[PDB]
Amino acid sequence: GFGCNGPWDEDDMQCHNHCKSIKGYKGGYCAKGGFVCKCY
Repeated sequence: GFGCNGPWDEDDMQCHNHCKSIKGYKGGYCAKGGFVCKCY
C-alpha cells in the first residue's frame, strides 16, 4: 500500500513490503493504471 505514483515514478518492493507487513495478506500490485496501490 502507498507504493506507486504512476508513470513518472513507481515502486514494486515499496508497495509489496507494506502489504507483507500486514498479517493475513500475501502481496500487492499497482491498480488504476499503476497510479493506485492496493493489498490482498
